[PDB]
Amino acid sequence: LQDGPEPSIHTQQAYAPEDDFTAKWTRADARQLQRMSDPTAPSRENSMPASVTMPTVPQDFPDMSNEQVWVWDTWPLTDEDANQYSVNGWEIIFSLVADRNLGFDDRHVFAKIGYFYRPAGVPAAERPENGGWTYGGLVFKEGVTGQIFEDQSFSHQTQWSGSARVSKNGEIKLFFTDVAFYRNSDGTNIKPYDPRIALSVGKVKANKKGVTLTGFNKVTDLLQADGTYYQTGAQNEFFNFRDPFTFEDPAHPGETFMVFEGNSAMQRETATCNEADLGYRQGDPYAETVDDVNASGATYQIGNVGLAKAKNKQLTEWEFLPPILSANCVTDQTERPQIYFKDGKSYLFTISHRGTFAAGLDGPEGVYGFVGDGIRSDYQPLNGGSGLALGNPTNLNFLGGQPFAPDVNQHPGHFQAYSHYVMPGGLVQSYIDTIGTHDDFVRGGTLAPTVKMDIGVGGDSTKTAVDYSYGSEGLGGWADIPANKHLFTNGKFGVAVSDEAAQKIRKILGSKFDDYLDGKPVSATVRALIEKLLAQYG
Repeated sequence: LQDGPEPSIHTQQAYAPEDDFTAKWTRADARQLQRMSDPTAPSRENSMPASVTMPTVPQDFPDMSNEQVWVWDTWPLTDEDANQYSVNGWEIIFSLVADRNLGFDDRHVFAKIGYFYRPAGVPAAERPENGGWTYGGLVFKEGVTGQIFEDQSFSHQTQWSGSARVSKNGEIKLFFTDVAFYRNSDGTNIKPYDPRIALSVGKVKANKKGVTLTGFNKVTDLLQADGTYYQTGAQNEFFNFRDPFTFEDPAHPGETFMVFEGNSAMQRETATCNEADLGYRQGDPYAETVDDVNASGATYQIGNVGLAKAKNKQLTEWEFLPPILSANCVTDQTERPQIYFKDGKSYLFTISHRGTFAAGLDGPEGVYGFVGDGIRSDYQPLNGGSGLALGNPTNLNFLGGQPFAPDVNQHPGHFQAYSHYVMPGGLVQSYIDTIGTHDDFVRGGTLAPTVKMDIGVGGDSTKTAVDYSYGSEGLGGWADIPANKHLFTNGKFGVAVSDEAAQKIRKILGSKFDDYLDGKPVSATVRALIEKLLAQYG
C-alpha cells in the first residue's frame, strides 16, 4: 500500500431491518483504492491489484444477438435465495435492449426489457461460442408500461433494470424500473424525470421450439422516491432511483425484502457531509476536515442503497425502510445493488463508475462490495476497507476518460464491462461497454465472458480474489448465465429437479411428457402418472 489514511472502523454488527441505522462507505474507506494502486504503473497498463481486477476482455468479441439489438443490463430468473432457473428445459434471461440503429450512448431514453433463452443442461464444451442464446423479443406491448403515469405528456418512456422472480408454475414477477421523461427537443428537462419501481406479472410458455411469454399486460406502481429516506427530483433533477432486487433473508423467514439504488435525501444545493462520512481514525495525519470536504463539491455525490419490505405475499405493496448504505461525499452511484448470502454473512454488492467518485477520490469501473452480519449491519467494505471487489483494468495514475472517448494513457479495458452481477458460486456476468484505445475502440452492447470471483479467501470474509484458473486464463463462456435450478411445469403444478433427473424423466416418459410441458391436454390418469414421477425427483 502507498502511504495514506487508515480505513474506517466498521464492526459488521447487525441491526433490525426496520432500524434507523445506515452504514457508511466512507472517504477514509474509498481512499484505500488509491493506496492499493501502483503509482509506477506505466501508460496504458493496469495499476490495480490483479486479485481485484477483471481479466482482460478481447476486443474481438462475439455479439450475443448477431447485432439485432443493443443489449446491456441483464438478469436471470431467480427465487428467494437468488438461485437461477430454467423452465421446461430453457434458461431464460431478461435484458435491457435498444434499437441497434441508435448510437450506443442514446440507448438510455429508448430502453426496453427484452428476453433471451437457450437450452438448459448443456456442458460448456458443447455450448456455442456466442453463448447460444436466442433473442425472444420485447416483454411489453406498446403502451403497457406508460399506464402508471398521471402525466401522459412524456417525451420518452422506458423500462430500466430490476430482477425477475419465478414461481414453480412458471409465473414470473418482473420487478423493474418504469421511467417517464419530459424533455424539450434539445434534451433539457421540462421537469425532473420520473423513475418508479414497478411490478408486472407474466408467465413462461415453452415448447421444443423455444420460449414465449404471456401476460405482462398490467403494471403495478410500487415505489417512488419519498424525500426523507430517498432523494426526489425536487431535491435533485438528476436523482437516482432504480434497480429493484428482491430476496428472503435467512435471518427473517416469512418476509420479503428489496434493495434498490437511491440517493441520500438532501436538497442538492445544501447537502453537507459529517465526520462519520469522512470516517477518519483519531489522529490520522491523512485526515481531511469536514469544512474542506464540504467546500469541495464532494457534497454533490450522495448515493445510497435503499431497503423496502413487502406488505403482502403477492409483493404488490411495499414499505420503505431506512437506507442500508450511504456514500455521501464518496459516490453519486451505488447501482444495481444485490444481497448475496454466504457463510452466514450478508454481502452487499453494487456497481459504480470511475467518473462518479467524489472530489479527491478515485477508483475503477466495476463492482464494489460490503460484508456484514445482517442485511442491515455496520457493513465492512471489502478488500482492505476499500470496497473494491472487481474492477476493470485501470491505471489510476492517468485520467479515466469516457466510454465514448478513451484517454490516450488509459488501459484499453477500462470500460470493458459494466453491470456486473454476482451469480451463485461467485460467477460474475457483465456487459461490454467499450474496448480499445483513443484511436481505435469499439462499443459492445453484448455480454462479456463470465468470470469467477472467490468470496471469503483464506478464511477472511472481507477478502475476494479473481480465479485466474477459471476458463481460459480467467475468462469463462461468453454470456454465460447458468441455471443451477431447473423447473418442470404444465403451468399449474411444478417441481424443481436436477439436470440428470430431467434427462431421465424425459427418457422414461417420452412424448407424452412433451405434451404435458407444452400445456397440451393429457388424460387425468396420464397427468397423475407424470406429476407423481416429477414429485419423486423433487
